[PDB]
Amino acid sequence: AVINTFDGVADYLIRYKRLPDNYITKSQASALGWVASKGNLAEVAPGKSIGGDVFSNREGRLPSASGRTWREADINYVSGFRNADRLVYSSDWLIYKTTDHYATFTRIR
Repeated sequence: AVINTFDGVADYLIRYKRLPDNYITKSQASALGWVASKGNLAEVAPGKSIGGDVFSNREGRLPSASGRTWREADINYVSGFRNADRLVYSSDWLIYKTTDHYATFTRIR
């Protein structure tokens, strides 16, 4: 509904098999007039964070076999600098969190 914590978003994933609806995509923010070069999101598109955008994984930091796909979503980002604390989950719903922007992950699963 308006959830944006590590446990909270992870819960929503596990439960409903989707993100919460408070996370729009980059494209949507951009349509609303957000610019990445410019300041924080909420300014231009309030009540919103980024999520549901692709993480890809080049098969290194998170596991991948056959062709496991990955998507990322913001954690705790209303105002300030751009999201960095983040959470990434796989298609088959193996979940990992980070505070360090994709240096090191930890499973929450």
